[PDB]
Amino acid sequence: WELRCHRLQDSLFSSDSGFSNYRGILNWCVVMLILSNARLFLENLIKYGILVDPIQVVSLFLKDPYSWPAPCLVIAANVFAVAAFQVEKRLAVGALTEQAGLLLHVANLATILCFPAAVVLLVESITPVGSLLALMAHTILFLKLFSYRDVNSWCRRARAKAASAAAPHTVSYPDNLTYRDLYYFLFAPTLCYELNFPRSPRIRKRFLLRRILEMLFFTQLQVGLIQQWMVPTIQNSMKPFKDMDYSRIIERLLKLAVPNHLIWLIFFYWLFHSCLNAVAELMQFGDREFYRDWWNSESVTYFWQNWNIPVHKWCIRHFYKPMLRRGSSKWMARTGVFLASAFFHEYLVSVPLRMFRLWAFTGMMAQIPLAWFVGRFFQGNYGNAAVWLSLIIGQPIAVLMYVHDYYVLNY
Amino acid sequence: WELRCHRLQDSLFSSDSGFSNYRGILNWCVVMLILSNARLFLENLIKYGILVDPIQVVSLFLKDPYSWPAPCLVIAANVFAVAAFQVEKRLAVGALTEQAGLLLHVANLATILCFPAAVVLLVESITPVGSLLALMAHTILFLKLFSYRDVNSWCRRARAKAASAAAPHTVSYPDNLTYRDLYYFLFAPTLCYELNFPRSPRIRKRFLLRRILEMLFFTQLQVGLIQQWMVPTIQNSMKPFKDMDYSRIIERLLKLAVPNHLIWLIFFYWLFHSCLNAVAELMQFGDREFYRDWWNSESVTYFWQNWNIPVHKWCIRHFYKPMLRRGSSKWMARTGVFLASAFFHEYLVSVPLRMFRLWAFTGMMAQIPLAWFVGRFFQGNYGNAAVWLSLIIGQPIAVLMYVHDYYVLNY
Ligand SMILES: CCCCCCCC/C=C/CCCCCCCC(=O)SCCNC(=O)CCNC(=O)[C@H](O)C(C)(C)COP(=O)(O)OP(=O)(O)OC[C@H]1O[C@@H](n2cnc3c(N)ncnc32)[C@H](O)[C@@H]1OP(=O)(O)O
Ligand SMILES: CCCCCCCC/C=C\CCCCCCCC(=O)SCCNC(=O)CCNC(=O)[C@H](O)C(C)(C)COP(=O)(O)OP(=O)(O)OC[C@H]1O[C@@H](n2cnc3c(N)ncnc32)[C@H](O)[C@@H]1OP(=O)(O)O
Ligand SMILES: CCCCCCCC/C=C/CCCCCCCC(=O)O[C@H](COC(=O)CCCCCCCCCCCCCCC)COP(=O)(O)OCCN
Ligand SMILES: CCCCCCCC/C=C\CCCCCCCC(=O)O[C@H](COC(=O)CCCCCCCCCCCCCCC)COP(=O)(O)OCCN
Ligand SMILES: CCCCCCCC/C=C\CCCCCCCC(=O)O[C@H](COC(=O)CCCCCCCCCCCCCCC)COP(=O)(O)OCCN
Ligand SMILES: CCCCCCCC/C=C\CCCCCCCC(=O)O[C@H](COC(=O)CCCCCCCCCCCCCCC)COP(=O)(O)OCCN
Repeated sequence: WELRCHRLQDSLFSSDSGFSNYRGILNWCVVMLILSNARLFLENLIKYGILVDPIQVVSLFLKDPYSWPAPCLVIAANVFAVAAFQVEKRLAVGALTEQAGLLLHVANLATILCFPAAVVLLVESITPVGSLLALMAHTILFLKLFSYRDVNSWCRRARAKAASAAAPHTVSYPDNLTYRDLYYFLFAPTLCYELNFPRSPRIRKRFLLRRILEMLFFTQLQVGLIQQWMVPTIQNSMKPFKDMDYSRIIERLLKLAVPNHLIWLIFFYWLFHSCLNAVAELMQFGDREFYRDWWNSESVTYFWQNWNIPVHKWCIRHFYKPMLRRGSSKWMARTGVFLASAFFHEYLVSVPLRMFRLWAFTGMMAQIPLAWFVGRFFQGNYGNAAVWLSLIIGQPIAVLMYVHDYYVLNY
Repeated sequence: WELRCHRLQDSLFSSDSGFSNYRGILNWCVVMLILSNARLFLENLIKYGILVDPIQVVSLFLKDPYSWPAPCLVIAANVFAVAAFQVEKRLAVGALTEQAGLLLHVANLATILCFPAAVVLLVESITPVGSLLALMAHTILFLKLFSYRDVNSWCRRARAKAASAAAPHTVSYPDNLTYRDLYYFLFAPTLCYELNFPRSPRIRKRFLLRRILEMLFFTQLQVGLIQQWMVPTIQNSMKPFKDMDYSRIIERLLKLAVPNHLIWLIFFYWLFHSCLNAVAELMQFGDREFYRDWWNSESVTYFWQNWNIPVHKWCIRHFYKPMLRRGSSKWMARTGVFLASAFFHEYLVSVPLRMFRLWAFTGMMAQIPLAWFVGRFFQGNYGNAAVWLSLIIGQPIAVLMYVHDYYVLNY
């Protein structure tokens, strides 16, 4: 008799094998990055490890509040973060009938956006990477206060209706309107409010240390990137894109499309994993699903929903499902989310740098002519390559243009 | 009522999430390699696409057989590949009682190894990368003829015993001793013989073309590697390792440990996937399991069994299980496989370069002091980093030493 030892199978790397267990290409990345930067990092963590006075700068800011206006705006955000809580406590019981409460919420939410978009423009002494750290706070606060309105209104209407008729600290409606949990919400790494968030058992000092080291390593890595690889390429030709021709633009962009993409990947891993896990660890949060696998995204429409899960499940719950419930024309809703995304794009990248060329708008617009294209022609492990190319020459380029035209006009 | 939207989960990159679906970090590798070399490759495929006369070189070899001794040896291998088949056909029916047949097989298998190990040493006009392409053929032929002996002997004893008492072309014992299937075995990408191999339906011109392009791209890539990154680093200090001190050796090795590892990874993907899939495609083979996931190998003992599956399932069937069945002391068998692996190492890397420093033997020996260490201390996504480090500063270094000491002594 014969019992065969050769089955009929496929190589693990092959397209039609369906293996998908490459956790270890990832550790190769980590090991190589560490072997290549684990002396420059140990030297920079010394030369900047005692020469940053992390306690004297707060006293120098206390020495003058009107200088350094960026932390001034960040602390000023509490005015809105408290006015909204005050509206909630007002209509929590008997005051401020839903009409007035809703109009007050709309006014407060509008001023959260319109106040820094005015301060950072008029006030001159503000820095671009310091203006961004006020706008990326006054949009997160706006997105959080939107849902803080919505969840409470929904639960309050539910209690109003239940007025027409537990032990495991599951906080009911009115008992969640304390300052402590509002603040815990604001710092929590999520944009969708919810009574009695999940919690994690402990703090896990090890995990927090590893995440802090990831942040301190990746910021140093991409500073190395910006200084060595991308500033020389720019100042070899300090001609700003605002006047160059659509033929020289591309010639000069191909020399930056790769380093740009690399610093964007490093931004993602530094921000959406390491920083948000440090936050969600200190304040025991436990959810920690900030991104799905956007990398193996066979089509771009699937990539748009899996990086930055917080924003996407905020959309799908407070912008999409509400405006399909009491509405229709779902394509109009997809358009609405595209327009809101374009507004926040052109508000976060164009306001701090005071440019309004509306390049990022063309970048967001040219995604649909690319989305339908990739979803129509490519499939599988070539649709994934189409998405990976779109992430190189697509949207991040439309921010590289702004930062290039700014660095050129000033150095 | 409240139905929560925040579960209690972990980030996909985190150690304790168990995601393992990173097919798309891999396509990122492919896309980046292609964007970075997809002009140099299109230029080199032209400058060498018509200036290689792929039909005149066979006529120049026919013009003189004693010059170019490497293809002479490769074609001479058929003497043994036919003597073994003749022994099989002899004792297939009535001649050559098992004693004589076994002794003839032992003699032929010994001369397969001892003949080129003598020709390439004495004959002077032979080149190192041309001597390697005769030794890596006379060991594959030896390993194949071993199992060609064993399978046939086992089936023949089975027929002898069945003498003490179908339709789907399942070839029985004696009808598999034709020249056609012996040759099909020799070129088949496997080292373990088996009557009626699996088969694939068609040839799939697309797949064959993609594999050929992978070969032509990766060889060009690693020639770029050897020329740009590693030859300058060597000829900045042309002092051969044979006399340098154990303190300067390491100082000079750290400048090559990464490029070496990169060309070894490229060797793996060029050889164990692309070339073997091209072969297994032309001759419709269908098995195509030439490697398991050796990358996510949490311990080195698991890496030793999952790269190069052909050799491992040859060991486990013709060297390991036979010598545990009629034997014992399994640790002695693990030692035996280590010793055979060391012999083929020091036979394939040391004979073509005529060096016998027995460095690769220390490299193979220092794996067990490393194997037990990694398996004892590290676990999980840090054991995988231990394995990835062992693959950088471990065995491949012990071949880089040979090739360095050879390139230095000659250029
Ligand atoms: C001008 C300049 C110069 C020009 C250029 C010139 C160039 C010239 C130079 C050019 C360079 C050339 C350089 C060449 C370099 C390469 C040469 C090499 O080094 S080739 C190395 C090949 N190495 C191997 O193939 C691996 C060795 N073999 C293996 O790994 C085997 O698979 C082996 C024998 C080790 C198998 O062992 P186990 O890994 O299975 O371990 P166990 O403990 O023995 O397993 C046996 C039993 O253990 C149990 N077991 C094992 N793991 C278990 C588990 N996880 N759970 C439960 N039971 C388990 C099972 O019951 C298993 O059973 P059951 O064998 O079926 O009877
Ligand atoms: C030297 C000076 C330097 C100084 C520095 C300078 C500083 C400045 C520089 C730089 C700073 C950086 C500034 C710029 C940064 C970048 C800015 C941005 O880009 S802003 C981010 C954009 N983020 C988004 O836009 C998220 C996008 N989110 C989404 O798109 C959504 O998730 C959305 C609405 C698309 C979700 O929808 P869907 O993808 O599911 O679409 P649908 O079809 O509506 O899904 C709904 C229903 O569809 C069905 N459906 C969909 N897919 C299905 C399937 N596969 N099978 C079956 N049914 C399916 C299901 O039934 C689903 O239902 P059900 O409502 O969820 O319960
Ligand atoms: C006009 C230029 C044409 C391309 C010339 C350069 C590339 C030549 C060959 C390179 C080696 C790779 C061959 C094609 C891919 C084979 C593997 C493959 O399918 O990769 C797939 C992923 O890779 C791709 O899809 C890559 C496709 C090409 C992407 C880029 C094409 C447009 C840009 C090319 C020129 C760029 C110039 C840039 C100048 C600044 C999936 O991988 P797998 O799991 O290994 O699949 C095995 C088969 N099921
Ligand atoms: C030789 C001249 C040097 C000039 C100075 C520059 C030196 C530094 C150059 C390049 C370093 C940055 C290149 C990689 C950028 C991507 C970083 C990255 O891995 O982003 C990842 C985020 O992106 C993704 O997950 C999706 C895409 C991943 C693609 C693979 C990224 C790693 C590539 C490594 C390249 C090889 C080493 C380079 C240095 C020798 C985070 O992964 P991780 O940290 O490896 O894994 C976490 C495990 N807990
Ligand atoms: C003899 C001189 C010794 C000098 C000191 C040792 C070298 C220090 C080097 C780097 C320290 C800073 C590393 C920053 C990035 C750390 C990332 C990290 O811890 O990743 C962890 C994973 O780590 C790894 O995969 C490997 C980490 C160890 C790599 C090997 C380091 C020691 C060996 C090389 C040291 C010498 C390098 C320079 C040689 C010229 C967490 O992984 P995950 O998959 O993202 O998540 C699971 C748990 N969340
Ligand atoms: C910007 C210049 C290119 C940098 C690209 C990033 C660094 C290299 C990228 C990825 C390396 C990932 C290593 C994972 C090792 C896993 C084991 C293994 O055998 O991996 C396979 C083999 O990996 C490799 O062949 C990659 C090894 C590193 C090659 C590095 C070459 C650097 C060349 C730089 C050229 C720059 C421009 C020069 C202009 C003169 C994965 O291969 P694949 O082609 O993705 O096959 C899939 C086909 N569907």
